[PDB]
Parts: sequence; C-alpha cells; structure tokens
Amino acid sequence: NGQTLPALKLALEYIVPCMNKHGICVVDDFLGKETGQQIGDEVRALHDTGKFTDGQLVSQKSDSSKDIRGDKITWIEGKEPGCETIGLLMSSMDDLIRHCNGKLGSYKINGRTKAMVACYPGNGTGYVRHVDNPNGDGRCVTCIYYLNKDWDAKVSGGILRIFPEGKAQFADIEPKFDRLLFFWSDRRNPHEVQPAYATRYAITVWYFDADETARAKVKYLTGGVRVEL
Amino acid sequence: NGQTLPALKLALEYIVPCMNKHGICVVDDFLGKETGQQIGDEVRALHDTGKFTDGQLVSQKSDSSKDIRGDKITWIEGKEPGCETIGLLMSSMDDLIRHCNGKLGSYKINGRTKAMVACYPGNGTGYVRHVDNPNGDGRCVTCIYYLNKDWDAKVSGGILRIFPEGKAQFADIEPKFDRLLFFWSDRRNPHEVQPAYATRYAITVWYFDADETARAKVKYLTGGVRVEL
Amino acid sequence: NGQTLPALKLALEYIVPCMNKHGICVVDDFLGKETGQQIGDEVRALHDTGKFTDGQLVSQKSDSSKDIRGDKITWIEGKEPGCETIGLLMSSMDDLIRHCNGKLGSYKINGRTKAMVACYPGNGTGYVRHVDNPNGDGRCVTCIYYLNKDWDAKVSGGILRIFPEGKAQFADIEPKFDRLLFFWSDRRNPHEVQPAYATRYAITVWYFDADETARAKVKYLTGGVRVEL
Ligand SMILES: O=C(O)CNC(=O)c1nc(Cl)c2ccccc2c1O
Ligand SMILES: O=C(O)CNC(=O)c1nc(Cl)c2ccccc2c1O
Ligand SMILES: O=C(O)CNC(=O)c1nc(Cl)c2ccccc2c1O
Ligand SMILES: [Mn+2]
Ligand SMILES: [Mn+2]
Ligand SMILES: [Mn+2]
Repeated sequence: NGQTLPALKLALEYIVPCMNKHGICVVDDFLGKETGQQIGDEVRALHDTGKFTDGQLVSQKSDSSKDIRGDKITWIEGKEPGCETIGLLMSSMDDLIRHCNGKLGSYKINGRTKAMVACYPGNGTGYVRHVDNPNGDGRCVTCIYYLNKDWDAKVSGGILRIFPEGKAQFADIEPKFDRLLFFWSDRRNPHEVQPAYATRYAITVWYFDADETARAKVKYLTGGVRVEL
Repeated sequence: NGQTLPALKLALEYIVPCMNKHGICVVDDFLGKETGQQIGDEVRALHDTGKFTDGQLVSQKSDSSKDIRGDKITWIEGKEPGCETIGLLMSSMDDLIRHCNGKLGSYKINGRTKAMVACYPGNGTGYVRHVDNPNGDGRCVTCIYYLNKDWDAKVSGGILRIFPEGKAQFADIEPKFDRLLFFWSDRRNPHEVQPAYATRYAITVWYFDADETARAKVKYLTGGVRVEL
Repeated sequence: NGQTLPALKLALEYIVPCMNKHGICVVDDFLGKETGQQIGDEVRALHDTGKFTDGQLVSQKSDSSKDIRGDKITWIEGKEPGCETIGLLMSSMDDLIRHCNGKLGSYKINGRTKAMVACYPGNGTGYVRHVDNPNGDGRCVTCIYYLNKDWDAKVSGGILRIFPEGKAQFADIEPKFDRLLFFWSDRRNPHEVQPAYATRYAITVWYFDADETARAKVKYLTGGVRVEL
C-alpha cells in the first residue's frame, strides 16, 4: 500500500516497480476524502435511482421469488449527468496509466473500457474464483477503485483474495475507501471476492494492450473489421 | 396451447403461469388469419426475390455442385419496404413481453434481437439438437412465430422437439400457421427441428435479460465497452 | 503458380479450378513490378513511422526488457493517406473474388475484412500451426499478398507451410514479391509460418460467406443484431 491528484511520482516510484515485481499494486488515499466522498455519493445515487442491474443470478430454483442474486452492475461512460466525478476518477486513472506507458511489462496501452460500477448487495454473495482475461481479449491491466468507508472485513467480509501464480500464498485486499488497486488481468492473477455481508461498492476499468487487442479483432470477429464488398 | 391483437389477459393468465411452471408456452391464433396471411405473403416475397441466404451447409463433398444445404435465413429489422407486417408482429411480440416484465422468472427483459426469418427448404434437412444460449450471452426467452398453413407433420415432418431438462419426455410442437411459441433459451430447453419435407417458415426473436447482458459485455468484448484513451 | 491488372481469365481458367481441386492457389506477378514496389514502399513507410504494433508476445519472462515479440500488425482500410496503393490492391482482390462468385465451392461471398498488414521482424519468430477459422465465424477464403523482393528462404526462412487435410504432404509457399495466395480458411488448411530471419511483409484479407456469416451473428452476439425494446 503506497500513498497518494498529483501522481507522476507515484507512477514512477511505486506503481511501475511494484507491478513489474509483484503484479499487484495497492495505492491508498488516491483521490482524498472530499473527492472520494463525492464519488461515493454519485454511486449511491445511481443505486438508489435504479440504474444498476438486479444482480448476478446465483441460485435459480423452481420458484423464482426465492432466486438469489449477487453483484449488481452498471456501465458508466463518465459524461452522464450525475456521473461527473466518476468521470474525474476515470481521467485520473487514465493520466496515471499514460505516465506508466512503456514501463508496465512490455505492454503498450492504447484503450480502456467504460467504467464498470459494481455493488455487492450485502446478502452473503461474493464472486467465484476467476481470471479476468483468460483467452487473450486484449485486457492487460485491471484497475479497481473502492468506495467503502470504515469497512471492517471482520464483520462485513468482502475481501478480494488474489492467488498469484507460482507462489503458495494469498494476497488479501480489503475494499477500503479511496483505495486504488492494479493487477495484471491475465492468468497470473486468479482472484475471488469473498462473501460480502454489507453493501460493497467498487469501480473497475480495464486497460487494453495494443498488440493483443489488434490480433483479438480476428478471434472476436464482429461487424469490427468485417466490411462490405 | 392457449388461444388468442389484445393480449394482456393472455400474458397474465396464460403465458406467465405456463412459463414459470413448464418453461415452454404455445399460443395458437396469435394474430388472426388476415394478418397472419399478410406476414406469410411478406416472407414468401423475401424468399422469391432472393433475400434469404443459400442455407446452412449440411454436407460438403469433393464436388460442390452436390453440396447439401439446409435452413436459409434473413435478418429483418421490421422497418424495411415490404416488411411492415413483420414489423407489426415484432411490435406485438414486444408488447406481450412488456406486459410480462418482472413476472418471467426473475428476469428483467431490456432488449431483443432483430427478427430471424428461417426457411427450411423441404429437402429433408432439419436442425440438430442444440441449446440456443448455452454460454450466457444474455438471451433468456426464445419467441418463434410460425407461418405454415395446413401443415401436416405426418407427411411434411418439421416438428420442433424440445427435451425439457430433468423430465423423461419430449415436447413436440408442430410449426402451425399463426402459432406463437415461447421457451427459455438456456440449457433448460435443448431442442431440434426434425427433418422437413416441405417448405417451412418461421420467425424468431430472442429477448435479453438486463443483468446477464450487462455482464456478457465483459466476456463478448468488442469495440462494445472498449474505448479510446 | 499461375501467372498474371486484367484477371477474369485468371479467375475463370486458373483460380476457380485450382481452388475447387486443391483448396490452395498461388498467382505470381499479380500486380506487376511498378505497382508491387509502390505497395512495398507504402508498407515500409507504415513500419518506419510506427503504425504497426510491437509484435505478438512470444516469450514473457520475469524481466520484461527481455520479452520476445514476433509478428507485428496494422489494420488498413485502404482509404488512409499513404495507403492508396494498398487500397488499389484490395480493389484488385475484390474484383477477382467477384468474378469467382458462385464458383468457389458453394459459397456466396458478400463481405471481407479490412486488410491485415503483417511484419515478421526477422528475429527468428514465426507463427504456430493454426486454422484461420476453426469455429464458423464466416470466413471462407484467406487471400495473402506478399511483398518481399528477392526472398531466399534458404537463408531467410519464413516459408508458409500448409498441411492440407487428408493428404500426407506439405505445401510450402515462399513469401515472394508480388505473389497472391488463396486458400480455404477452415480446417481443411492448417498452416504455420516457419521462423523468419529477415523482415517479412504480407497483406491478408479474409472473405466472408453469406450464409455462414448470417448465422454466426447468433453465436458471436454483439450490440450486432441486439437492439433496444
Ligand atoms: O470487486 C472486487 O474486489 C473484485 N471484483 C472482480 O474481480 C470482479 N470481476 C469481474 Cl470479471 C466481474 C464481472 C462482472 C461483475 C462484477 C465483477 C467483479 O466484481
Ligand atoms: O424453427 C423451429 O421450430 C426451431 N428452430 C430453431 O430452434 C433454430 N435455432 C437456431 Cl439457434 C437457428 C439458428 C440459425 C438458423 C436457424 C435456427 C433455427 O431454426
Ligand atoms: O504470412 C503468412 O504466410 C501466413 N500467415 C498467417 O497464416 C497468419 N495467420 C494469422 Cl490467423 C495471423 C493473425 C495475426 C497476425 C498474423 C497472422 C498471420 O501471419
Ligand atoms: Mn475480476
Ligand atoms: Mn434453436
Ligand atoms: Mn493464418
């Protein structure tokens, strides 16, 4: 956990060396309290005004009134009314990555996703062990920003547990307010979200490597590079 | 087989309870004869003016003049010249689904496909056993409208056979004129089209669940949620 | 290796019979020297001005300064400044295919990709054995144009080796200047690029079959045939 808006020093003296050594980097106090609170207010307002999905279907029985649903999501561009501070976070994330370019592995980052805002509703659901990009879709770095004030995992659960490749250990990350996490999106970092027993919010952006994305366009072929005659 | 343009009673008293109990619902006389005949005329005109593909490649030998092809398709938005009544069918299907919303399982339907018009040419080809959505691409309900007047499966074949999960039985559906079929698109309903020995037309729309579709955008990643820096 | 801008005779007397018999067709002197040299100049200028990716990641060790990268690519529409002659090549390829239509197997070609320009940097990397379209994504014909003057595979490597299905033999194709290659994109033609020890350029376009592409839209579902309610 390194310590932070100014961040070139953070990128060059902490994020780049940490990513190249461990593949997992945690920055605490990324935006500061005023800004982090504004983002949390925007995300709660999206939740309270019904902009999230109903949640991943976790258990489906004969009676659909008992169906259990987990993580809820919404995709945010950063330009929508009421999402301007999420947009500021995304710009901040983008400036950090730009300052790392050419220094994160041998990747050359040239694109990203929209922001994926996730809400674990606090009903004991988590997210199963997975790899974000197991099949070469172009995503090289996962970046998550957490929004949960005074989170106490001893009673609320919700820890991100990463299983770094080749090492016999876990890396456990609490989803703390104003924490920014980076990790390699491929099979080097399988991970899971342990059951959350309180409402838990996070915002994820994935960053794309230019070479991997260019050749993915053949595999994930759409109309895309398909055109008329 | 329930019985039908007015249809809120049909949705609430038949379609919703049948889908939640059996996963497979058949509505006969959905649009009535005048309208059903107009749709059939539009589809035959698309066929006769060459708008369908040449058909699924079924057998490919050394000599391509003998290649066997099966089902032919065309994708219809519903706004094209000469497709206005298909467009009316799609609007009718959409109004029905809207009246079911929140009541079909725990799904929240927020999108659909264009209409897939299919023609089995009558040369003994059918469609192999499959699941429509086996990998979580967002499609929750399959809706098929049939256009075949006086169909007699005893001589023309072409029955849809569904293999509902967990039950040791078949559900056999004849592709009858003005019949509308609903079934869950996932692995609950593997199905096949038995060999058709007469020209057989159907129109399919798939309906998307909001949560499943939102998270599919990560799996089926395109430029999509991918954007520039 | 048949012999060539005029080419209807080439399509009808050589390409069509060769593709239907062998699945692999080589045309030498396709555009002639003046035009081929102009294309090579355009491709080298894209390389020299940094328009290619950094190359397929081949070896990734703990230290990313030693990472080995292979083939570099760029996607070209044919209308960009400085790509007009690539655009002429693409138009030439498209006119040839149009003159074959209905005669290549039972396919009906109705679309293509943008041009994929590839550069093997000459560092001993090649491309592993693969099939271009193994899963039914609509691509029926692969068309490659080579740009390498006085290529000598005895010292530079870089041969395309195809492993035609059912036959116990290789088909070895040198990546010669102004050579145009056609082959079926599916599992009939697994192939590899043997290690290249000099800079090696090629331009690939894939051609889509109408039926296979229409039904791929269901499998590779995007927002695509997905639309709002
Ligand atoms: O929230 C966290 O600490 C870690 N979360 C994830 O790893 C995560 N990963 C994916 Cl791929 C999805 C994908 C969809 C919805 C939520 C996700 C999620 O929370
Ligand atoms: O027509 C029928 O009763 C049932 N047909 C299908 O189940 C069906 N399913 C798919 Cl996924 C396709 C897909 C492509 C073309 C035709 C299809 C078809 O008829
Ligand atoms: O260059 C050649 O002779 C043959 N090359 C290929 O077969 C080839 N195939 C694919 Cl699918 C890719 C795909 C991405 C980049 C380069 C490729 C390549 O050179
Ligand atoms: Mn993840
Ligand atoms: Mn089906
Ligand atoms: Mn290839």
